[PDB]
Amino acid sequence: EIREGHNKFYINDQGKQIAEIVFVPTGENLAIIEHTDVDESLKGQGIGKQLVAKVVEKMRREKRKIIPLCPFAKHEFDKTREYDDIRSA
Ligand code: NI
Ligand code: NI
Ligand code: NI
Repeated sequence: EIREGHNKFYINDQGKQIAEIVFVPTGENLAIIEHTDVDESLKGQGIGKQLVAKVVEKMRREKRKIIPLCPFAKHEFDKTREYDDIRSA
């Protein structure tokens, strides 16, 4: 279901992309979440949260903290106490 590319996690339905999140390393220690979007047809299903979660597990492994620039990503960070020890500003 959730696939990985260079600076991205995405999901494809026939192979059409119905969700993505795009993140960018700066320095050796930071990453930015620039963009997350999910097709409007999936809107109920928590897919955005799940995509943010993947970027977080990845950045935890690679010892990078995350600046959640995308408003949606930023929203997730504000709710999730678990992401406090991985946030930077
Ligand atoms: Ni799935
Ligand atoms: Ni895109
Ligand atoms: Ni809400």
